[PDB]
Amino acid sequence: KEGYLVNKSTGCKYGCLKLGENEGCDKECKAKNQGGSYGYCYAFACWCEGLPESTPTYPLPNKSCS
Repeated sequence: KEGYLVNKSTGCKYGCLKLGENEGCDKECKAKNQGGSYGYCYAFACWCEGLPESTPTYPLPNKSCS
């Protein structure tokens, strides 16, 4: 699946300024604790594709940031 990376402690998305291709989001999305295949910045927040079912995406069911 895909979606926004969410910080497990705050429940907030990871921000990014450079839109489109973003090595910053790609790196975070690829981290072994996330397990994604590719990442990029979308609407000023890191989007991750190829995430395993086990990896949560924004929003956290019990940790609000909105």
